[PDB]
Amino acid sequence: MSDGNVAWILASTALVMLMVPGVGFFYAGMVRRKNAVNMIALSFISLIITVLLWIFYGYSVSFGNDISGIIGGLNYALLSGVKGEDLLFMMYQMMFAAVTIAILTSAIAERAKVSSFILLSALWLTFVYAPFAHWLWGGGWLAKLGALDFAGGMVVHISSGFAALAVAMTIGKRAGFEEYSIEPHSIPLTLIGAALLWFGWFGFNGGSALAANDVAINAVVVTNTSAAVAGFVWMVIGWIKGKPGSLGIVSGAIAGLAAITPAAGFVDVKGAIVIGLVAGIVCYLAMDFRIKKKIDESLDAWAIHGIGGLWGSVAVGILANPEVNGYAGLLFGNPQLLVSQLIAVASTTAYAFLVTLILAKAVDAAVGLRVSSQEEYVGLDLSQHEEVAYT
Amino acid sequence: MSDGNVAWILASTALVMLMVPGVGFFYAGMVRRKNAVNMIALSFISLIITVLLWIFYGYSVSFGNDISGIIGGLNYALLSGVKGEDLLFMMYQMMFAAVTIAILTSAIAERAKVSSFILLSALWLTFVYAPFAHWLWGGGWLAKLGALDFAGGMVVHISSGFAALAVAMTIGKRAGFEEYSIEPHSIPLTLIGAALLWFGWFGFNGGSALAANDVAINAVVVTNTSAAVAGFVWMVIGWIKGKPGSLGIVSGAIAGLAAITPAAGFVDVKGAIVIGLVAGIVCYLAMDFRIKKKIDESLDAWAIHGIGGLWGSVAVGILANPEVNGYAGLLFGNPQLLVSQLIAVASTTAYAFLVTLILAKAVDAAVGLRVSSQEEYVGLDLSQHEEVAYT
Amino acid sequence: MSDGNVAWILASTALVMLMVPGVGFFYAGMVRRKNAVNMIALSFISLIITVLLWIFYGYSVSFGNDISGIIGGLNYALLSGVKGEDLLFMMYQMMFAAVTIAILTSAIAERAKVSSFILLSALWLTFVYAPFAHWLWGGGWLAKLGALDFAGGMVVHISSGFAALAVAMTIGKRAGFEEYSIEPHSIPLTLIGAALLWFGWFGFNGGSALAANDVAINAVVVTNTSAAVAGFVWMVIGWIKGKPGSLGIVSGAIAGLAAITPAAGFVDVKGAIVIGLVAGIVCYLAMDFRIKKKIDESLDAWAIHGIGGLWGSVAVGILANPEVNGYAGLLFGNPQLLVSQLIAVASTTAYAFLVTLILAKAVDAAVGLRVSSQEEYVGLDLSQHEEVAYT
Repeated sequence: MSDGNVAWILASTALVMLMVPGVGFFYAGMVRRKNAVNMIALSFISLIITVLLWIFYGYSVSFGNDISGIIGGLNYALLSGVKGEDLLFMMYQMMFAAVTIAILTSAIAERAKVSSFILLSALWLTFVYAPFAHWLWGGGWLAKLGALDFAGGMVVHISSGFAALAVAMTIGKRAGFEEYSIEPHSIPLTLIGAALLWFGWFGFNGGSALAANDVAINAVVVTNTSAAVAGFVWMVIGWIKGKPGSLGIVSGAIAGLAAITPAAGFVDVKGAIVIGLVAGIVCYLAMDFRIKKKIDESLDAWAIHGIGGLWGSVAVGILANPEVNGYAGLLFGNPQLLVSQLIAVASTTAYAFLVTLILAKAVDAAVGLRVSSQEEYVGLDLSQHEEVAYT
Repeated sequence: MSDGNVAWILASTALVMLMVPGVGFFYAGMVRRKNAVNMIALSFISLIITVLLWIFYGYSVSFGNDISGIIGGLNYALLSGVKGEDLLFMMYQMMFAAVTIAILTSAIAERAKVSSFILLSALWLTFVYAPFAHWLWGGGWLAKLGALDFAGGMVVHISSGFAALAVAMTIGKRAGFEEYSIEPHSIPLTLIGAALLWFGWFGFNGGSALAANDVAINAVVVTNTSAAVAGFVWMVIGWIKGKPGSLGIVSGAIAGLAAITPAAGFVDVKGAIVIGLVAGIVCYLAMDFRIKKKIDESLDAWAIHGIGGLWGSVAVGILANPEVNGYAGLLFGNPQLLVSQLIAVASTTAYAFLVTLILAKAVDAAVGLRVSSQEEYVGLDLSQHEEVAYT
Repeated sequence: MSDGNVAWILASTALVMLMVPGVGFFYAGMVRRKNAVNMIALSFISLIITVLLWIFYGYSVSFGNDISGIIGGLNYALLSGVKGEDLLFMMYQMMFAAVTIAILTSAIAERAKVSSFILLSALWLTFVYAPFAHWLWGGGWLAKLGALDFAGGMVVHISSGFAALAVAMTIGKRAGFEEYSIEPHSIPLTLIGAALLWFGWFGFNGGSALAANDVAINAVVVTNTSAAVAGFVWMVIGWIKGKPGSLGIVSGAIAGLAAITPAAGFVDVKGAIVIGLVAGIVCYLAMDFRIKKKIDESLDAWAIHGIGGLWGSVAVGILANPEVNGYAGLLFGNPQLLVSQLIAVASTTAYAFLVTLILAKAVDAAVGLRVSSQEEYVGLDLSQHEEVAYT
């Protein structure tokens, strides 16, 4: 099977798995001390829950026999009939789902019942993630329309980003969100998370070529390029508005990483530079706007991943370079690829937001998403885990 | 030599090396602030000491010319006559030894002299680890009886687990262990360690196939499966007894990882599910029991690794699937494989505990294992390292 | 292109990238709480700035058309004409530059303007790093004289080490540096950085063979060997002078890693043992000496990397083993290789120090390197980033 290709994907799988707790640390540092354990714990639970549902039926529903082009069958339930390289693909994809669910916890920071999060996550993975993966990567209707998504601009970033906006609107603002600002309890912990996310993204984008080839190498080059450019943009914006906070710098880098994800294997370094530059700008504007609208989409999964994934996914249809990986976008003579991307971006953006809204409200009505006021006050570490982060 | 296979093992080696300080962080977060540096430092010392002894003679004593089937000769001392792929195997195995020694520090948490730990570790590596590795992986008597151990269920987990129980009983309870409970100074630091251990285990179990092949891929699938199931079990037990603490969740995942280690390359996903489920249950019962017996085996190396490695090693003889890697267990028609495992588990469990007990007491008599009461009071960071963790 | 070789280098690239924030954490734990974010932020900025300059022209100036043997042309600007494996080489080398710049931040700990650091870094990368890389690795004059540098003993360690000494002397001592000692705010954070640096060094030295072969395997064996020996030396020195602090242990390991870097692919285990042992000793003496001279080269980039890289680079000419990788040093009959190393070490050491001194003073005159006294007092987290590390 080419030991080298299996070697690279085995490693890329480990790298993406690390990104799950990586998201947890990234977010934990931005919430209050009394919620530090909860924020981290949520990412580990996201991993555990995803592994189980994925092998049980999540993998099958995503990449199984296509039915009407919107979802897969159950022929791969419990991995029945999944062997050889399919098992490695299954494993690799499993981690994309896990990271997606973790990114989503941004919207429930500091005020959700763990049990309700588990319920909603299982429903979301089933009715939003699996479908998306199938549409684009499982021979679904979007792939048929000619839409592309190299590493998850829509499957992972738009889905979690817009799903996060809907959840934030359903669960409500944290107490004191509008009156007083919430200070990050540990920026260093967040920076450790940021380091693990940049590192693991080598496997996220670089492993999506499913081989140690020229496409993987290109994906690694443009991924670092877009991250650097977008991170630089936020640094400049920071100086323009005051001082360059470290949170802004890494948030900018992640915007660049999310935007380049859908295009990593189709664009050149110059295209990567444009994607990162625009990503840095549009994502910053999105953050300021949701803040102005007073929406407590806490850790900006929407502004960074949602908007970052949206731009990047559209950018594919504009900048795809034929000399890089065969596909050509608008600027390279093919207006058709741009239309496929817009259809894909429009579909996934609307479904993610609207279906998540339905799922959130449903769970809220069935069991209640938010913790009591007193638990929010004492913190979820004590309330939901009976633990104290630091002594 | 197949660049792909060397690529995967070179990477798996780096991954296992990371697990050494990973254990240090995992444990450091569970002890008091005044002992944080000591707990971490012990894992780095474990690495440094292991590298030196291994190249000097540890590697040879483990995989050198067999003498009577219980130990290897000195033909590989100072790596004399070790080249090519043997050097990569030597390097990879070196890290398993290091992680094993680090896991063991669980038993001396907060009250051991660093010098004595170094002395005991060198003796243990020599008279317990090297022998075990040789018996099972160096063509020793256990391998001859037909016993199997894919990634270290006995060599690494039973050995450190039961060695930890003996050391805990020899060194004694921490001051105030029985009167008052010791609070973890930093659960987030422990969660960072847990993230690094799960990540590195991709190289631990996945690299034991010694190639980027279908066995490695299978090992990676079942390893994540068992971890998820056992982690889920502890989460449920947590809710049943109160709230799901994050420590319980990751401790459960590690139980699953330790239990699947001896079987990662021989069982299927369904077998992995049973191993993880039982691992979660038996390891939790073991923790409650050693606690009830008031044994201060501090960070539960015994309950998690000892008992987890024991079950998993026996499970190999029950669930090994011929279609996975040729070997068949009791449930697949071969009762012979189960008997080989029981003999191997019975031998390694008794030797680890009894020989470690002799070694611990010997070192205790020769130099004294435990620090003075005043040093235990002020903490080992100041007392043994003249350092203060946080300012 | 051999999927296995691309696999190993793709992974080695991710590993070296992780070392950049790794340096940040390593250093952050050693400075005061009020400067924790600044120290970490500097490493992320080092990464972002390096990625941009490298693709823009840094890569070309280092490995482009040679002009007079001292620098490369601009034929590779914006990666023009860089494809296939050259892109992977470009990516891999990019990270060496980033780590080098991060190591350098040792000299400006707690008192530099971020803007000035960015300016100086861009100038340094242009006039010191690019030249060095070209001289030794880009077919420059030093490579022509027969000088060798396997993974960066001179390109990365001597350059940052001596550049750090010059910068420290230009920017001046931190307030209270001579009167009172600065306590590390978080040794555990530093130990997390040390763990990431040891881990990533598998890709640093092991990936420099540019293939998953016997040279990579050898590099990995001797790299861990030298680290262990030098780390052991500092532990012993620690006990001789009091107690073995964890900072001393990991600082010793890093000295061993820096010293073995230039020789990783040319020496045997016995040579690695000598290099690590001497590295441990000479680097400790260098630290004590710069301290005695009251030079506030804060986090000892000079004593560890500068002196460690110098010894190691010279050691190559003494211990290179023909049976390992063809090259032979003085002890193996070839006095010629030693002379090439001394010329290379003498040139890079003098240029790094003198040119950096010119660059530092120039930037200081143009914009001012040091922050105001009040900003140094309140801390750079607030002053330069308007952030507070912990709440």
